[PDB]
Amino acid sequence: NSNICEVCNKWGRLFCCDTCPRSFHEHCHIPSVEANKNPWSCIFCRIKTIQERCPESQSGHQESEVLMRQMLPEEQLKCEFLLLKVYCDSKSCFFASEPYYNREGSQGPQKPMWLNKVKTSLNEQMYTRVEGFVQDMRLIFHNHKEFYREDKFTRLGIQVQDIFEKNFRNIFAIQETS
Ligand SMILES: [Zn+2]
Ligand SMILES: [Zn+2]
Ligand SMILES: [Zn+2]
Repeated sequence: NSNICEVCNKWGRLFCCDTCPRSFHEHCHIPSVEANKNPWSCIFCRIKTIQERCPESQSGHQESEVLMRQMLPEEQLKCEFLLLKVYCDSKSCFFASEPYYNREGSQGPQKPMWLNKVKTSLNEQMYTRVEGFVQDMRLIFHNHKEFYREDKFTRLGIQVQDIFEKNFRNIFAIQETS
């Protein structure tokens, strides 16, 4: 197994996947690494199994259809994995914890949002459809763009949103377009 966490790339108290060489800190994995379970399979392995059991699940889909799916176990897992893929980027640190807004010439957003809030919402089963999760994720970046206006720091939102969107298209097998 790897000697660093797959998400944050640090050593520490790591839990090792039994079906692949990845390792994780307890709370870097999503969901948090389960108490018992030997063997243990990580989220990457669990997603791969879904695909293998239903190869047709990789045929292209319309975003509008994906968003209306109810959050049954497989869609729950896919959203957890997509959230994890965002945390895998180091620029996610800017969006992880609760923001505050006091900048000359800007007003804070009406509905603040952050990664750890989405993480909690998923843990507590607060989303009934994929749309709920995707709307909160996109709102993180939209709030950032709006608040930072022409400061070059706005680009961090564009960057992390692009990681989100690329992974959303991959995980939910959105039909490729130009
Ligand atoms: Zn970690
Ligand atoms: Zn694994
Ligand atoms: Zn099948």
